[PDB]
Amino acid sequence: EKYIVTWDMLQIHARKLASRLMPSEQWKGIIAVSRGGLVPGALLARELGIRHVDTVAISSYDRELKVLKRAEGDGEGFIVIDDLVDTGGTAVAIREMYPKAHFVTIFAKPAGRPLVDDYVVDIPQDTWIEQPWDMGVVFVPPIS
Amino acid sequence: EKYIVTWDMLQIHARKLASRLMPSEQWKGIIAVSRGGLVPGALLARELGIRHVDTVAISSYDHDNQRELKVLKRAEGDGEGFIVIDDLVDTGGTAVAIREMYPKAHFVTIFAKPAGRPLVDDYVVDIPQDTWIEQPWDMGVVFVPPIS
Amino acid sequence: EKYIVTWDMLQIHARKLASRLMPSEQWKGIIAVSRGGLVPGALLARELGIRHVDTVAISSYLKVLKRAEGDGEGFIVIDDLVDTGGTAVAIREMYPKAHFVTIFAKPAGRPLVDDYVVDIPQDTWIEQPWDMGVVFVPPIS
Amino acid sequence: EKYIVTWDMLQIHARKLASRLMPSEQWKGIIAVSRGGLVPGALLARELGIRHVDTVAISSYDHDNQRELKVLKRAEGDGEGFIVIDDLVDTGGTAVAIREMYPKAHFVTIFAKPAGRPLVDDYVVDIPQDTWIEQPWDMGVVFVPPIS
Ligand SMILES: Nc1nc2c(ncn2[C@@H]2O[C@H](COP(=O)(O)O)[C@@H](O)[C@H]2O)c(=O)[nH]1
Ligand SMILES: Nc1nc2c(ncn2[C@@H]2O[C@H](COP(=O)(O)O)[C@@H](O)[C@H]2O)c(=O)[nH]1
Repeated sequence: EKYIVTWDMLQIHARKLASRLMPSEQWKGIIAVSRGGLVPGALLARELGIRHVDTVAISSYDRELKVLKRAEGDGEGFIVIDDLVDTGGTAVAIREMYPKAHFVTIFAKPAGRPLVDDYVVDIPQDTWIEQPWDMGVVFVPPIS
Repeated sequence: EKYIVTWDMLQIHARKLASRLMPSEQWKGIIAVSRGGLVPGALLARELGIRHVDTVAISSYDHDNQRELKVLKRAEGDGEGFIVIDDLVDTGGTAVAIREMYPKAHFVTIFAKPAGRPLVDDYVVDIPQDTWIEQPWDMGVVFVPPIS
Repeated sequence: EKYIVTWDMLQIHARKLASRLMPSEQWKGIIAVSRGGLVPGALLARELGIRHVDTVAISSYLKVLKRAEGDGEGFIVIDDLVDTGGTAVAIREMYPKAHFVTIFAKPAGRPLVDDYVVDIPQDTWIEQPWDMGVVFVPPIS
Repeated sequence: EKYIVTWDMLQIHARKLASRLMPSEQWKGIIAVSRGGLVPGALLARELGIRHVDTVAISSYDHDNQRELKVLKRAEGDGEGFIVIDDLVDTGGTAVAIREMYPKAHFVTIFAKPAGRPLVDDYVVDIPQDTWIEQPWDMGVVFVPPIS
């Protein structure tokens, strides 16, 4: 099955997570995991009024990890966000990089659920989540 | 507890309901329940290629514990070969009335709460009795202040 | 060359048109032209608080599949757009006393309507929201 | 003058800019300006298939007739082989500072007003100086009371 996520729905979930991150004073910045957490991170930054938004770029070599770009620090007083958590192969690396960081996501599948500190929506392990940035509004033929 | 429904999601449900209503040659037209069934009806008409769309206007003023139903405009026939569609069915008050006017019609809705679930021939999404549904036509994209 | 109209935008135009139809009390009902004017007519009916909504289905074969009764006194005949106006002429005859309005309007059909909201070139194709959907689009790379 | 920008429209504009940036192989990475350039920069990274996305956060502050700038965080290099992006350019003041930080960087934005149009290497939509561009992230879909 394919789970369709629209910009509107994503923004609704992002605001729900943003409320659980109150007060805003308890945070110094947001570390968005490229590229999935870029949009979700931008939404939290706005809702919380956080101007310090850094990123972490990680690539896969095949399974090895290749930290393209790394945000400084140990993650203390920061929020690390990615769009979803499927298994935790990427989250595990993010965890050890920023042990003191508050790792959050929007969607979370059963296998990766225990790796995150907080998430908004539960998605079945066998469901593909189609994010709004991978879609667009185009002509769709009539069924009849 | 509110269930937000955007235009994009409504259209997805409408297209899922249209696929069940195939073929389209078995329908003579569509009767939309004004005003809630107008958009869903317009969507089905497009997907099915049906140009014959009509309406049935029903005014419902609630007085304490009793409803004052009033059919303003009425489509004709027994509903035979037609598709009567509304947006949702809460208690079934409007549904029972419609079913009475068009007994031979295939009554369908996009959403359906438990109370009215047994009163429709087909629907797409299940909704809890205590949950209110915010339709797209009652909403709009506007400025929303930051949480912080 | 195409003109993409998203539901959000179509709704904004419908509201701008609704404010021009104020007061709501000066109307008896709305006659939506099937199928293009169904969604726009539904939006006006929501804003103006009009529960009396009817339809009129013409046909290209001219052919009046179904029609509302009367000359349109106190009613509003609505459609989504007016390209040439060949369909607007037929509506003018069926409902003479009706206030004909549309969302979009091209040069050739502008004089045929009483009011509209957006101006579209004669060469531009208006891709309506009901003919579209949110689907996966491959990366440009 | 209020200019409304929905999520869909922003994505349409972003893809148009992405097509002009081809081939993607000529870029080493994208530097997004917090916070306005974050969403557009994330959209280009998707279309161009670029995983290297960094940022530069500059906090502005106004004191009557003078602006106080503060770099909260900054990317490395002169911006060589990089695409620095922001959502829009109002007076170009913010852009002039970035042009000084990243001289060899390809600076682009989605929208552009007259006062800052010459400061950007490339943009998509032209917006009047007296028009307020309401962005998607600052909006939401909520209940809107009827006109009557
Ligand atoms: N927008 C909206 N209208 C509702 C909802 N529940 C009931 N209604 C209104 O009440 C009618 C259903 O009432 P019923 O006849 O099923 O008791 C609907 O046609 C609709 O006009 C809801 O959750 N959302
Ligand atoms: N949402 C929104 N922000 C604006 C608008 N005009 C200016 N801004 C804010 O001010 C900055 C541009 O200021 P500049 O330095 O170009 O005068 C933008 O990056 C943005 O943060 C507008 O029309 N809409």
